[PDB]
Amino acid sequence: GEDITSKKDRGVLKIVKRVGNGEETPMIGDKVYVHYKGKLSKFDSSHDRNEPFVFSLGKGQVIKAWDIGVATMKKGEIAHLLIKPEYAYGSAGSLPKIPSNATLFFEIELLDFKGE
Ligand SMILES: COc1cc2cc(c1OC)OC[C@@H](CO)OC/C=C/[C@@H](C)[C@@H](C)OC(=O)[C@@H]1CCCCN1C(=O)[C@H]2C1CCCCC1
Repeated sequence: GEDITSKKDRGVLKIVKRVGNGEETPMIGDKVYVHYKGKLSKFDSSHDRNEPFVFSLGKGQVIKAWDIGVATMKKGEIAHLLIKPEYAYGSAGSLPKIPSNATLFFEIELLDFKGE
């Protein structure tokens, strides 16, 4: 897995499973639109809801890792992310869904990204 953290502490690791298109990667503030299958090393899936997940990148509206990783994706890319708790829900955790010092995995597909 590739370390994409700025401290280089291996807190978020990434493998590209399906390569995306174009050459623009999404800027801070972009409305970004994804599918995801995700879990702790309890599985949660957008395909469960029947509906894409959407947020504004870099506004800390998701855990610190997602803003980092989804920033390194490109349209159509599917990626695998592995996340130490300091870039996820910490030593506080986020009970009941997440315990203390929980490591997390997602499969993410970046569907599209537009402009904010
Ligand atoms: C801590 O509680 C949850 C965690 C997670 C999902 C979740 C949680 O309960 C609300 O509900 C499902 C989604 C779908 O609409 O709700 C919106 C998410 C809001 C954001 C702010 C937080 C909660 O999520 C995230 O930052 C990340 C990344 C985006 C996708 C969801 N993700 C999670 O951490 C998941 C968590 C749930 C169990 C398996 C591991 C991932």
